Amino acid sequence: KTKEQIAHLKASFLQSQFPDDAEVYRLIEVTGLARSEIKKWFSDHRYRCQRGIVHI
Amino acid sequence: KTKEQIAHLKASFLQSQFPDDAEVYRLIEVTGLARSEIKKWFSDHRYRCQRGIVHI
Repeated sequence: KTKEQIAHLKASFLQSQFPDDAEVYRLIEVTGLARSEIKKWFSDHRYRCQRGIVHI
Repeated sequence: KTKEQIAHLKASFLQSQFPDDAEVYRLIEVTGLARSEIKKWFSDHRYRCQRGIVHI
């Protein structure tokens, strides 16, 4: 697989790890968590997800 | 943090790791990879992601 097509797969795979603020709002109203609470969670899970992908 | 809250965050985070076949269509026409080749890549990267999240 070329670097290009791998770039497209990651882009697509990672979309929902960077929620837009409509999605963050949606999360606030279903979770009751603070915006920054939600943000910290996502950032942390991205870090762990990527460390999973890189190690394997 | 409750199990309910974590469920909403997880459901959101994992969204784009299960591309619907409009998304996969978009990937075919942007990567030239087969439907099955795209599915195997995602599944593999779902596994690596979750192991990262589970073990870190």
